[PDB]
Amino acid sequence: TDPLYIKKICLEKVHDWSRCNEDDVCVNQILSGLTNQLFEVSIKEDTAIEYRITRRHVLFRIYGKDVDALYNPLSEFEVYKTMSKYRIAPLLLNTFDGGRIEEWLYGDPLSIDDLKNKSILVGIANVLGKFHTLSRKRHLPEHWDKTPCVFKMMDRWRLAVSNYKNLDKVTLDINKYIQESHKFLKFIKIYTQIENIANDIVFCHNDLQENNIMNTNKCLRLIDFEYSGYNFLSADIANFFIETTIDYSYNAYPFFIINKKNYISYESRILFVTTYLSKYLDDSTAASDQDIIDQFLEAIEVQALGLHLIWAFWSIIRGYQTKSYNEFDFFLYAKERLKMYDEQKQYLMSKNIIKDYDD
Ligand SMILES: Nc1ncnc2c1ncn2[C@@H]1O[C@H](COP(=O)(O)OP(=O)(O)O)[C@@H](O)[C@H]1O
Ligand SMILES: [Mg+2]
Ligand SMILES: [Mg+2]
Repeated sequence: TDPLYIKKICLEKVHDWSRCNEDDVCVNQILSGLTNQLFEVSIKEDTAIEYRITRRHVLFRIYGKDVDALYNPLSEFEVYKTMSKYRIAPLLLNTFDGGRIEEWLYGDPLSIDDLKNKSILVGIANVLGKFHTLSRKRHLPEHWDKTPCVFKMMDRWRLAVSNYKNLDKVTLDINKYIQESHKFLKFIKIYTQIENIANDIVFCHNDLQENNIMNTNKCLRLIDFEYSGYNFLSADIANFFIETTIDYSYNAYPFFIINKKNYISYESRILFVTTYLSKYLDDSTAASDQDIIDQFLEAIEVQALGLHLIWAFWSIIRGYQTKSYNEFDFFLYAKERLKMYDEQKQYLMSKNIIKDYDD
């Protein structure tokens, strides 16, 4: 929170910033969540060229809490260090007591409007396909839990919502969707055993939204790996497909807009899956069979069903963590995700896809 202390740390822990002093450093907090105290720390451009500083900016990350950030543990840093070493995440620069300093990526995150740009969608599928090949093209730490994160996130966040006194939701029954959570996990265990490319277990980002894809214009880069891990690759794409209908940049209550009509078109979904497999299969990309594509798209819609329950639980816990100092309406967002679960589940049953789901 102290700005002068941030300057004193960066002057000490960023190389050749020792030439500068506190009155050459600018500290600017950037919007994020509350598990983050992210700052844009820079050296004033006038001083930066006469001293000839080449690294003008850095990302200053202050770890928030430890069990009030009840989402990841300390495994976040070990995963981030791996992603940093393989030049996938922003380069780790240094660490300090309470947080770390990361390479500053110039540019802006993608907007909700950029997701309508077909060349942007193709560029995202290219990056995602190349990214999902990491587990098989390089050596990941052998002790990592290979349990798909769709199970871990569903379990560890459904248990947190379980212990909450009288939710008094809109349409009351939070335990209805707690029971629905068990039905999805029991179903998805059987479903993902069908030999489908979309059921491949790879290292996934697990939070693919537009505000986590940087448009450096040099390329498209991923950030915010706090939830990344092993998962069905179709869960990463389903998250991105869902996020084309959610606009977080609205600046009045409830600070987001759901436009379900803006869902990525069927043609764009085919183009995305076509471009994705062109880089994920890498070699014999000829598996752009239409039967294979209609199948990728099906498993994507199945994973989307559980994602709504996963992120509704996440929002409920985020609502109680923010309990009485609020702006974003996490509880309304949780309802919108639960409503998306009812609509997606009814759409899946209308096509007879989630058989033996027990409703
Ligand atoms: N290395 C970086 N360089 C530039 N901007 C960053 C960097 N890391 C994060 N940001 C900015 O911070 C915002 C949120 O950070 P993020 O890591 O996504 O935290 P969270 O999503 O948990 O709040 C992003 O919208 C992005 O603009
Ligand atoms: Mg983010
Ligand atoms: Mg995050």
